[PDB]
Amino acid sequence: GSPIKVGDIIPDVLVYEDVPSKSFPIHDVFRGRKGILFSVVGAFVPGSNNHIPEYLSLYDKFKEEGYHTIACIAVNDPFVMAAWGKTVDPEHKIRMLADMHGEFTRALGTELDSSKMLGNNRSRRYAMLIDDNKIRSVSTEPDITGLACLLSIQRQ
Amino acid sequence: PIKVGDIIPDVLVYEDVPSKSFPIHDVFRGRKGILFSVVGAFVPGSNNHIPEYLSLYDKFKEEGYHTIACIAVNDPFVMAAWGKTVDPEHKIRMLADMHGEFTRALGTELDSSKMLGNNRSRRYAMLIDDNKIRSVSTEPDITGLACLLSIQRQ
Repeated sequence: GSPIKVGDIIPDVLVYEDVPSKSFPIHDVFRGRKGILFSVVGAFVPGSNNHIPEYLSLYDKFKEEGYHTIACIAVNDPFVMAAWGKTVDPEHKIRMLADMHGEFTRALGTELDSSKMLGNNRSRRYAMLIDDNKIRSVSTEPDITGLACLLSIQRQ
Repeated sequence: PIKVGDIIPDVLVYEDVPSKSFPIHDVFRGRKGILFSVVGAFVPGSNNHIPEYLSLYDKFKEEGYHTIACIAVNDPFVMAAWGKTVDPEHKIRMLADMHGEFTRALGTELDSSKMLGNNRSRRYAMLIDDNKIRSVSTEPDITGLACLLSIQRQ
């Protein structure tokens, strides 16, 4: 995947949620609306819950601006992803998207060289603002906090 | 496939964190134990039998089978977190065959890439004595009770 860029349409690939039989194009999540898409290296991987608490705390602020649709994506199977999501987000404010084959991550160009540590290649951390499947803003470490996310929204 | 009397594959597995790895032979060296697989942490069915093993744990110990290990093709962070939810007292060793190396060597790989992203392990339960297989069982004979009965047939 080439360097991501504002104005680009996100890769139109299938992701999974809850169970392997429930898959759908990621475009379904952001079609006709604004939202936030951010990644973690993996469910239960240290660091994966570093930012979720701030996203959750800012939910009504995101919602004020039409960004109540928030999705977390990781290269995991959906059983693991869903179980993890319930532990970090009991009110289910965040859609937990399992990029199970790493297809979205590869298409986006955000593969991590993590096979030695985790068995396969996971995603690097990013956070993006999306509008009808187009990228409005892109951030990477260290600008991947909840706050970082809100300020970008407000600049609009 | 796997046969009684064969030695289990001498490969690394992981436990808790990626930096904690060891030959799986360390788990059963010089002792009796139980090794059983699940398709994955949090996969439906993966907690069908753990409650049975835990209920029979003291009986297994009376029989000299103190070492009980669950193995899955998962990273160790996920495996350990899952283990804590199904076995909070940590009676069972939770082994992460993260690369699927043990599973492939044993010949128990499942064609599961479309359902789960990669190839996982078929379900089995084995009795081990100093890394030698003394009994092997596959579905549906992978309950706690089946394990106890296998032990008592030894």
